[PDB]
Amino acid sequence: LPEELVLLEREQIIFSSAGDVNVYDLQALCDKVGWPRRPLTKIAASLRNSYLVATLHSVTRKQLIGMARATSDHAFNATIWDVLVDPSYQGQGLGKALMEKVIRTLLQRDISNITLFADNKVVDFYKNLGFEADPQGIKGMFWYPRFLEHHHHHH
Repeated sequence: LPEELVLLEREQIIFSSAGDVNVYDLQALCDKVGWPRRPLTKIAASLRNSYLVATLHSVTRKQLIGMARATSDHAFNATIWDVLVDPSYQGQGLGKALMEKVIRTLLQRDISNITLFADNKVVDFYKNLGFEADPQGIKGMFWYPRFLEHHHHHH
């Protein structure tokens, strides 16, 4: 699996794990899925400290249409925090295609333990991709979590 590769040419859809995400493009994408804005420098900080930043662009000249972002200890563990596809391109299997490339990239980097936190409405989506909730009764826990109006997975 290389770093950049055409997923389909309907317009091209390009996958990359290079991590070149412009914070203003990302802000606009998060706007489309209803996220409250946050300091651009803290978004930039979260990006440079994310081991895997994977993008989908529409190339007709580039437009960011999807992103997956994971932290990792670069050795054993990764957590995929955000998976976002532009609502204009949802229903086309792009979230699934992005996730397959994300998983393959992490395995190629020899990351063995790949995790995520799925809101109730995408649990089945990730189950179909091979994710398993609560293996052996292990629980994902949060320290005093706030109520979340917004979701981190859009496909």
